[PDB]
Amino acid sequence: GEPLYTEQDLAVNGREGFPNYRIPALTVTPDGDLLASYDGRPTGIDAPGPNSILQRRSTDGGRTWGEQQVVSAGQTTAPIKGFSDPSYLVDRETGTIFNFHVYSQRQGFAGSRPGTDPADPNVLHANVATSTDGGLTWSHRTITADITPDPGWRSRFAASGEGIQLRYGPHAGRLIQQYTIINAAGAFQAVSVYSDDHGRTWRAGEAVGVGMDENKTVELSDGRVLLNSRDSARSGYRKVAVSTDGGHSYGPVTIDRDLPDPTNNASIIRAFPDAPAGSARAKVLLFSNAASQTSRSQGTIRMSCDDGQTWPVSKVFQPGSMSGSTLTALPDGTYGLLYEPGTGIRYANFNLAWLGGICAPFTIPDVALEPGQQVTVPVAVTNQSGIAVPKPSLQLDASPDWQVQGSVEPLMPGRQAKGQVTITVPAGTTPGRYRVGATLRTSAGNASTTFTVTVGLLDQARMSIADVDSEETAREDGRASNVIDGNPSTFWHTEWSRADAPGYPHRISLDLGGTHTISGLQYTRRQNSANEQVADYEIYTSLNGTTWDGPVASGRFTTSLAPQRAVFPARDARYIRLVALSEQTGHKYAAVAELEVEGQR
Ligand SMILES: CC(=O)N[C@H]1[C@H]([C@H](O)[C@H](O)CO)O[C@](O)(C(=O)O)C[C@@H]1O
Ligand code: NA
Repeated sequence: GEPLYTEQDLAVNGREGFPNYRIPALTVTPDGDLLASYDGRPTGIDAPGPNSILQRRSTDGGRTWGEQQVVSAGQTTAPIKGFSDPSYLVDRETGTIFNFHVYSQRQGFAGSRPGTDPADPNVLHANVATSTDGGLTWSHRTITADITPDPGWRSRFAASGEGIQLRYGPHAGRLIQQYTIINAAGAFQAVSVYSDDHGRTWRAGEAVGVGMDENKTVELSDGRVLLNSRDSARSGYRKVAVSTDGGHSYGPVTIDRDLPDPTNNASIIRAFPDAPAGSARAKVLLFSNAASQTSRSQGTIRMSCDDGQTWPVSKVFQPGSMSGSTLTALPDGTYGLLYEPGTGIRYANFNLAWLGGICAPFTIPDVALEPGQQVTVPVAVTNQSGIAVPKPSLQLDASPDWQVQGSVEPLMPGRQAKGQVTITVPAGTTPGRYRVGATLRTSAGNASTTFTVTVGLLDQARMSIADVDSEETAREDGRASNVIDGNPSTFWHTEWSRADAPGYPHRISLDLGGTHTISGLQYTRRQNSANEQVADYEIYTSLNGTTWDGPVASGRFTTSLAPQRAVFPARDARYIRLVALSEQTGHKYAAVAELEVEGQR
């Protein structure tokens, strides 16, 4: 295990006949050839851009690549046709290879109309190309009618990247390709499309979830099928669900907080696809996405050793731009990684020695303290490695003027290990919530986690709305309580859905749950609208809840998206009130995403 990481460009925007290349799919043929597929985009856009599905082949394990060839050719003139968003699926029992993609004419995903007739240009069709000669030549089929059991499903696309064939269970041999559909209610849902006859016929299973999008599946160590999805509702994380029936139907969808995502595609595969059911090796998954929540950047590989329950292991492969990626397992024990660096489509090859992980997921809880204080938090390491590590270390990534150190007891096979982290925060430090990184470093590899240190802010969990002048709840979720949920994506909104609703001034008052020394209020505006922004304000406080002292602070907030501080000399108070005197440009309504209170718990 000498570490290996290499890359090379396969398509470069503005070279070889297209101004833009995106949307990677990668597989290994029954004869060991690597196939890389992707869009060529004549007008640089998603469907219904007149796109082509392209393919390059490597016959030497990915070292060198042959000519760019056209699998499905778009038409830029009469009539306009596009083929976009490839996904490979190899039937390893028959040798047959499929490449799923859209067939667009007038409409893409958003515009597609109900119907399944291949001649209808108002439908985004579902196509599949089939090859029986290792991807040299292809025949083409439209399968929309076959995969549309509900005439309310007006639009669909196969998730680009690579589908799977089940190896375990009563449904062994089944081919599974994930799609996103839009139903008659307008929701985006995930669904598995599958074949039990080696691609002769395809059908849709039961749709799952809401706020879904491009999504992927993988067969777990016990033969359940794990679904991992882009979140069209923009949580900043991946969504997950599990099937016990070979991908036909799924349970409840949940967010996976250990998988940050900027709302984009990602890949998940078995590290050991031939490992037997129930084995340790069968539990190992690899994952690729952009780890940034704020841009398509910080492309990262992660590894789970427990069927995707935890993700102890991570390493950055692309610190810069990284706007799509797909993983495949190579015959030589390494992994291919076909991704978008911003320059087109790039092929990378890495091994597990490069990734450098140990299967030892660990936890550190979130902690609160005051500036000028120290606190110690416990560490719990679950050793899934099966080996002893006599001298593990813990390395923390925190503000450079803080003092942070930690330690962990030796790792033992099959056991939990304990540790600790002490944090000292200097006097004066600005109140806020501070993310802190932690890396378990061992001779056998590394694992990591993160936790939040809250400094100088009261506990929102003890706070409640004492009073508010107005709130919208009829047409949207504008609850006053939204200010104290720690989420900048949810907001208090004053009532707007009745004409008689009040205009300015507005007012929101918090019960802190108890009397505290306080010295500040932090305000965060509504993030996705500019027309209900607080401008002029006064802050008042109360020891007993009806008699208000103040203004203790006044001013005019800005249009900054970040927390804005209104500070005041320290005073004891059970209640704090924000009077919103005015809106930035005189609109009627007030919205606030967050309020936090600077004080001593
Ligand atoms: C058929 C189609 O439109 N595919 C496009 C998808 C969807 O539009 C989407 O995920 C729907 O919400 O978006 C991309 O992944 C994207 O965000 O860059 C590009 C991809 O080509
Ligand atoms: Na909020």
